[PDB]
Amino acid sequence: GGTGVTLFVALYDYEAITEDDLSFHKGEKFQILNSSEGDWWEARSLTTGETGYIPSNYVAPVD
Repeated sequence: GGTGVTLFVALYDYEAITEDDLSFHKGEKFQILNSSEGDWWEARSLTTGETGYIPSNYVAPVD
């Protein structure tokens, strides 16, 4: 299957409060690195290259 290769885009801005979490703008895209451990996914920003956690309800599949 093709589950892991789905890319996601932020629907909303988010401002992180800890160094391990990513800040992002609406419209920025992500590769998801780990999504098996709750509401927060580990992700790679396709805009900045930074990796960290993001609140998964802020993002949606790109298409």
